Amino acid sequence: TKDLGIDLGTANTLVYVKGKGIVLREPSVVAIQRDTKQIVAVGNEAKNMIGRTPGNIVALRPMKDGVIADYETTATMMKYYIRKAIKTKGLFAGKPYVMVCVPYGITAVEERAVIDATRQAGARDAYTIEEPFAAAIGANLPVWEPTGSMVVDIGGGTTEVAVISLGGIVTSQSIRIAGDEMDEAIIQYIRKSYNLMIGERTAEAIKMEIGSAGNPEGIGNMEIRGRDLLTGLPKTIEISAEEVAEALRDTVYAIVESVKNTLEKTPPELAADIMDRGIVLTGGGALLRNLDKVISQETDMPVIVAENPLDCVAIGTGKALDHIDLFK
Ligand SMILES: Nc1ncnc2c1ncn2[C@@H]1O[C@H](COP(=O)(O)OP(=O)(O)OP(=O)(O)O)[C@@H](O)[C@H]1O
Repeated sequence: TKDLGIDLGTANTLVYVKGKGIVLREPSVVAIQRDTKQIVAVGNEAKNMIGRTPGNIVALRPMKDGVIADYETTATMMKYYIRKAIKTKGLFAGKPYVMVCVPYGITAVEERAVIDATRQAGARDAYTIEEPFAAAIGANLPVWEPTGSMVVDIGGGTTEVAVISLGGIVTSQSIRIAGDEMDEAIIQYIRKSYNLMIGERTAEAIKMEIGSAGNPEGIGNMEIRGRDLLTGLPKTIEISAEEVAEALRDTVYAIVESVKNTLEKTPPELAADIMDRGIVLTGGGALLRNLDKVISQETDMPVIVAENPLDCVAIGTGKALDHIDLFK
């Protein structure tokens, strides 16, 4: 019987097996029959279904923009990801134990729902770890010592800020402001400034290539193709990093404010530890050009992007399987 940690992200799902490490990296996507709502495929299998299936099948991210997925969706996705990860040719394989990463502050009712869905999906039993703690373990922070640590996980739908000390979360804030809203800010900006409509792929490409959080000087320029909203015809334009930084500015400073505010609620001595140690960013949204510089300047604090920021949460969920009792 294997032991799994699962990060069912708003954009990316990762499964970690004790002993092996991360074995699965697939988008958090479902293929749904538009009229019956039936989920017909998950993950990569959902991707393999679209364009190849007669019915009105649609690929959707159930947690886009940090929306909480309902019970049935959660249990259907979990069942796919659990089955795919423990796929070994053999016998005498018991139902796995599963650590599920969850948001900070989940109500006891919601937590029971996650556990129930995860057992329903095939787990012998399921446990939870709060995401900022998973993230801090995966970023090699000293979560068990008395010193203050700070982590900021920016994903697709959610940013989570947490000061950690002595094996617990001391102060924490979660906002639905992250990679999806950054993409939407770019789409809206081009829509108002150029009466042009671009899709999510293009907004993502724009954000990765010339997106930036602070001074955009020297980042350059991009040619992008979209649809003219007056004529309906494809149309190509030129956008500057200055424009993109301007489009992102309010999203960035919502994130910066969450960091500042959390620090301002934290016990002063844990803050001074953080000032010495530094803030660690995790999640794919931490890769936004110069976000680490901006947060450092607005807090007068060191800021480091953790190595492999897209895996920290999943690694931390995996290492929690070494001391399961501490999460029961
Ligand atoms: N180079 C980059 N610059 C900016 N954003 C990036 C970059 N690479 C990836 N991202 C963003 O990171 C996000 C995905 O990160 P991640 O997988 O950590 O999110 P998530 O699935 O919501 O995670 P979780 O729910 O576990 O916190 C996407 O919004 C993506 O656009």
